[PDB]
Amino acid sequence: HTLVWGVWVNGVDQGDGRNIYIRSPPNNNPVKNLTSPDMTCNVDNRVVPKSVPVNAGDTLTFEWYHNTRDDDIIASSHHGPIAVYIAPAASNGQGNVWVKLFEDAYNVTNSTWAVDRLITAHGQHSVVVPHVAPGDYLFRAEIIALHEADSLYSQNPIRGAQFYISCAQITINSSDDSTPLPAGVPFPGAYTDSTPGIQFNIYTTPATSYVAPPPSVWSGALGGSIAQVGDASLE
Ligand SMILES: *[C@@H]1O[C@H](CO)[C@@H](O)[C@H](O)[C@H]1NC(C)=O
Ligand SMILES: [Cl-]
Ligand SMILES: [Cl-]
Ligand SMILES: [Cl-]
Ligand SMILES: [Cl-]
Ligand SMILES: [Cl-]
Ligand SMILES: [Cl-]
Ligand SMILES: [Cl-]
Ligand SMILES: [Cu+2]
Repeated sequence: HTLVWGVWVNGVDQGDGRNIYIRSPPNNNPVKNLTSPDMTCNVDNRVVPKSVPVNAGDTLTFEWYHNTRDDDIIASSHHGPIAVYIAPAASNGQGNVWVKLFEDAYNVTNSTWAVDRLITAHGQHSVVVPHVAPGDYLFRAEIIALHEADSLYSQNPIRGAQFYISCAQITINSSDDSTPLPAGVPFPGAYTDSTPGIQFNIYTTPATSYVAPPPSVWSGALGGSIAQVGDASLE
């Protein structure tokens, strides 16, 4: 159970984004139904009044939280991967539009899942804004918690992989559009019951064997990481 509080750009807090520039759902409950429209931008997908201005090469940092800002972030039981996608705002997330900018699942040398590291990072994980066409975008951050993903939701609706999905309205101002945005995938649609990484048993299978759901990260993606960039408590 987790939600996005807001974002930072180049290490500078853009302020509380909830229902402002984040298309916030009313609570931190997971989405589980892979075929639901809720998979796109969670259960209250609508245009919110602000969109965060950025330029290509900027560092865009999502900040997540559990109940209050900079708390325990997400329950440590929720081991799983983290991905970030982008689509043009004109789509409203419909169609084959989502392009993957970041993937992190399991890190063998630290023996930590992405979620484990997110907690350590005070909820913060980042992407570098790519050289796409200037305009309005949705950046869709997705945490998948696997602690009940030995079952499929389609078969047993009280279990299944849990998706914490958040869409930020982002305006890209300065960019040379030298890596124009390619073909992406649909949500809902990309993840099905057979997709690698959707059904997995974290209690018996080694994490080193885990493969995250495709698609793979776009070659045009400029970077990213799970790591605290800013100290919320200083505000
Ligand atoms: C999953 O979502 C689909 C698409 O909206 C819907 O038809 C189906 O009833 C949902 N499953 C459950 C258990 O609600
Ligand atoms: Cl509810
Ligand atoms: Cl659901
Ligand atoms: Cl605005
Ligand atoms: Cl708070
Ligand atoms: Cl960190
Ligand atoms: Cl540029
Ligand atoms: Cl980064
Ligand atoms: Cu939860």
